[PDB]
Amino acid sequence: IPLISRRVEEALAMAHRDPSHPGQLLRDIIQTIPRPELFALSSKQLLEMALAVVDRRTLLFLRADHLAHFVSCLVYLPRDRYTTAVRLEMQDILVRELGGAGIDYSARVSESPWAVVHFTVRLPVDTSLENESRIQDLLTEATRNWGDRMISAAAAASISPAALEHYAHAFPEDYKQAFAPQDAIADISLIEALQDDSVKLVLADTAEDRVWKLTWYLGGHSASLSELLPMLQSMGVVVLEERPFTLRRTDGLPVWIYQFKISPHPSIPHAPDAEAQRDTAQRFADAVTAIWHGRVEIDRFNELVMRAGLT
Amino acid sequence: MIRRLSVAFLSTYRGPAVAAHDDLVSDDLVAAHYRLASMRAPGETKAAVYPGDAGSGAALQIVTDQAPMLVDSVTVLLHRHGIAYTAIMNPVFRVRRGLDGELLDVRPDGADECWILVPITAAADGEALTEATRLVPGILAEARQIGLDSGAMIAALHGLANDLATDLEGHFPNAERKEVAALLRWLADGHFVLLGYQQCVVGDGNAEVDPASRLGVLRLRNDVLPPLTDSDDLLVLAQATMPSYLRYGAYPYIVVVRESPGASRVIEHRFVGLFTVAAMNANALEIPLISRRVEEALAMAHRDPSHPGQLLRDIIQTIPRPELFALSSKQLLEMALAVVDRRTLLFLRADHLAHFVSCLVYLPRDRYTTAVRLEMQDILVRELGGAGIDYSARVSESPWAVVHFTVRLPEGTAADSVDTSLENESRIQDLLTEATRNWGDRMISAAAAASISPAALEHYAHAFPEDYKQAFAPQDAIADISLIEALQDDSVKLVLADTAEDRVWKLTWYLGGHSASLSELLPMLQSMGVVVLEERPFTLRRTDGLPVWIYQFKISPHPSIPHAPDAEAQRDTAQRFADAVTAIWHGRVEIDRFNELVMRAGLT
Repeated sequence: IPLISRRVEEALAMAHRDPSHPGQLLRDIIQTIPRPELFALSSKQLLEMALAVVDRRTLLFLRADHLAHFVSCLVYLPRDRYTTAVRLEMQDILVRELGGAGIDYSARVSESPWAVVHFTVRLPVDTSLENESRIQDLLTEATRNWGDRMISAAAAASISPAALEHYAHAFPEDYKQAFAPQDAIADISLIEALQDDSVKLVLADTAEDRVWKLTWYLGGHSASLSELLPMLQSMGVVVLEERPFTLRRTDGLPVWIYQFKISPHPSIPHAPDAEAQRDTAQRFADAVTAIWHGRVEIDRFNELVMRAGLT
Repeated sequence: MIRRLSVAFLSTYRGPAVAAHDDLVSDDLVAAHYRLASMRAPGETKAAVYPGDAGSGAALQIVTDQAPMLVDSVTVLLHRHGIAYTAIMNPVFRVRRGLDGELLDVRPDGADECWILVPITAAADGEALTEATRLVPGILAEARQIGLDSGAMIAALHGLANDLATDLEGHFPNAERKEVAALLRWLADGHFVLLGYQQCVVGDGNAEVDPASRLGVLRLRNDVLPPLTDSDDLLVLAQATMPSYLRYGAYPYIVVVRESPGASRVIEHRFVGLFTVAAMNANALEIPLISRRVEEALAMAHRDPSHPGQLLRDIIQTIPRPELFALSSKQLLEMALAVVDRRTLLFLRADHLAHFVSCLVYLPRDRYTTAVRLEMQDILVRELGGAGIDYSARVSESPWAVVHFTVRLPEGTAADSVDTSLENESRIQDLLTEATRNWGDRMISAAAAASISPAALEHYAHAFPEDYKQAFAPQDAIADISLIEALQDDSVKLVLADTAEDRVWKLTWYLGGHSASLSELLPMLQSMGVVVLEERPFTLRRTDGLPVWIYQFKISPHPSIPHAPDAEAQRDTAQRFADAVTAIWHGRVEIDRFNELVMRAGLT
């Protein structure tokens, strides 16, 4: 294109001027940039995109077309972080937060640190820098692994950086895929809280009715499925399912976790208030801890804890 | 006195920003490098590690002659030695010194000296730091020698080019003399940079380096390189064994031109250097020799009526630039048809030297990850026995991603122990096909040999939950889907096998229609005298929408339970067990340790 080659080499001059900035790098960076908008830009408005390189988070730019049937969207993010997946969620988060009726992209990746994609959103225009930065983070987290999001959540925690770094890779991959980055904070706190051959139990109510989630932390030694449930069965609650995990602590201590989806026997009374459920759960934890430690015997007498509200 | 120097350092501080400007640069660091430059030498490159005081972290300081690109080579030494640097500052100073080495004045009459300081974060290994401090002077001297011999190498190039364009001496036996010369002048036009230059005389298969013609880095490197020209080749591209610490990226490329001034005397002009960026993306037509073999093979292209011109033309334009010289249009035909035949395509070519294997891979865009880069790096280093691998990442809107891998070979290896045969070429090429494979696609591929219905295949392709994907293998999917399809309402099927260890067994329990709690199934299994060690659950939706549950059991029998004298005995015991447990689930017996007799006396 005649005019295009012109401003191209125009900015190419400034490009090869700064010793860092490499020619064909940003050249690639450019060739993607779709064709319609190519005319409104002056090489000055090129260098603007050029000197936008002279700067681990996502950067997003928006500009309502003069027509307002397209939103020219442009995203910035580490190279090692892009996947076609992230392309999609950003496409979704772009089509959604912008209300698109169609979206296109031009993929642009080099040795450059940040990947570059121009999205054009088709409209059937809140381009304020207010709304601009908000969605910009919806891509920040879209790029986030689960380990980095974990660590970021514990950034607000007061835990030791050394422990944070060990548990960053100490957490096994099944835990990564069967949890959320936010659950990592609570889990690591409870893990750090353990002793040798200790036991801690935390009971909460799952998303449905008369179904409860019970997390069992074993501090030091694994235990079979075959001995722990007769303990729990002696509490009149029907245990529905369990999911196990194992890991190594900040001190190298192997700790086991058992997640329990359970439901009580229908004859077991409900909770009149969240206060009653809290007391019942606390007494249960004391009683089950005593059962694990051998302080009582296993029979349905223990069920009275669940029926009469006894310790 | 101290303040003037700290000013010019910050005036060039660039990001690897300008905040905490006095925190990075203290007058203590100024003291240190003035203490270093207190007694220098001409041409000297004085390096010194200031370990850091109470405030600033570790920081290095250099004093040397203003030579080209000292800063670039500095940062390359950094990253190639894993040295985390927070800043970087290159105030060069007009200095006039005495005749015994002492600085007399330092201003921004006399001589230009670059004074460098870089603050290293605290997180730095002492030994890598010391290693780089040692490396500094020699590579800054390489830089200086090139900055001196720059015009010289420029003119050596211009002169050999004029020779090739006007080879009346018969010194260059080849028709492409004029194209070779045009390509040399094209590289000279900001398309290649010259590190060193050395002529070499060829005879008896040995190349002896002519030392007077040496310019640039090869003046300080005793690196005679072997004969790089066969008889016919007027021009050959090799890759240097040595890291030019002078810029990031691929190891230098050695251009070689073959001259013949007598009937018993060959002289190899060798220019070592590297490829500029604007060059490395120039349209493949603008290169003289390249356009030649391009249209050469284009002829054969438009000859076969099927094969379309610009199709394969596109197919080509991607193909990266370094390897473009070893291929002849004959080897172009193969490259084009190799690419014309959702699969992985891999190309190999033993370098003339055989210290590098130029490897090139093709695969869907949506499929690449740094992960897959690694496994392919591993599968490339392994199956090729590499001692070092590099890659250049190349991705666009184009469907297939492109990466050139250069595999570094342990010096002392020949152009023969390089099994670059197209036999071994396609085998590893698939080690990448599967490397790219998801687990769903690998599953489906495994069932491609199965006789199951395509509709069921498509439903179970996404019906399988993600925990199943991550806790299984693509091959186990075939057996699992067959057994799932085999279920009925509220049915039960049990399959018993032996795990990888001793006296530990794996039992898979398929529940066909309704989930069951952990609390009722084990007293069944406990009544079989085997100790149940662990269970792992899963749920999913069938091809007909029927929810089916699976329970994996890692179990072990009571020690009193007898072993199996043969695989036949274990098979019978497992079959009887399955019948008995099926009966237990269906309520056909009662739960007590009498059932244990099945495991002890071999009873039904």
